Amino acid sequence: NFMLTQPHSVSESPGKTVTISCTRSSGSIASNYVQWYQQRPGSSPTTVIYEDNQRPSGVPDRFSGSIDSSSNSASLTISGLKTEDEADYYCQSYDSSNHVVFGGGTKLTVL
Amino acid sequence: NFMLTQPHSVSESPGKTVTISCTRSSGSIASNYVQWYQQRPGSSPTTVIYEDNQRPSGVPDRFSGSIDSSSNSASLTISGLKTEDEADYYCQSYDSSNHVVFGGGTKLTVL
Repeated sequence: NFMLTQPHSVSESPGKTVTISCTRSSGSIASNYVQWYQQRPGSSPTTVIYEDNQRPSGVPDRFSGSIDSSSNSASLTISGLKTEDEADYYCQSYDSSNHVVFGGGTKLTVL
Repeated sequence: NFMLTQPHSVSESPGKTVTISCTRSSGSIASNYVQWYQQRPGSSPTTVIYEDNQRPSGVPDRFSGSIDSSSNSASLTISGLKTEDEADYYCQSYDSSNHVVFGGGTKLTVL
């Protein structure tokens, strides 16, 4: 089993690009699919990325997911930052028993 | 695919028992495992229940999960309510493609 650590908080200006990453302590980041959730206060977690890099329908292409197995991490990239992008972001994967593992979340502040 | 609806908000007195449920629109609630997350502000979602009714280690036995296929719903029960139980609660399951489905969340208020 393992854990996924992300920075608790990032901030960038509108129009800019920002990266948030998730490091896996254990085993390898590629062994299991990593998902990315956007969450606003009072709101449920929303899929921005599934299966490492897939954007569900309706999620802007400013959001991309990457896996770098050399650092054992997943990254969420937001290019062309909007103010509406300000929220919490959570990576999430699964362990060998299909138990869900969440990161700590990263508060994105838009300057 | 499907959705999971929960009440947005419940409130009960300390010492009391409270139930929060999750109804599946689609297919049957038993076809996929339902999980329950507790979440506090600024905090990541924490497993209180996995696999319908399993409590991970360290989660008090005041928390139980049930599946009632007759109403196509999962329920989270908290008996002996504490004030520390005040938080948001999310059910979560999977669709046929293993995509994650979250409920809307239920804010538990402890009176």
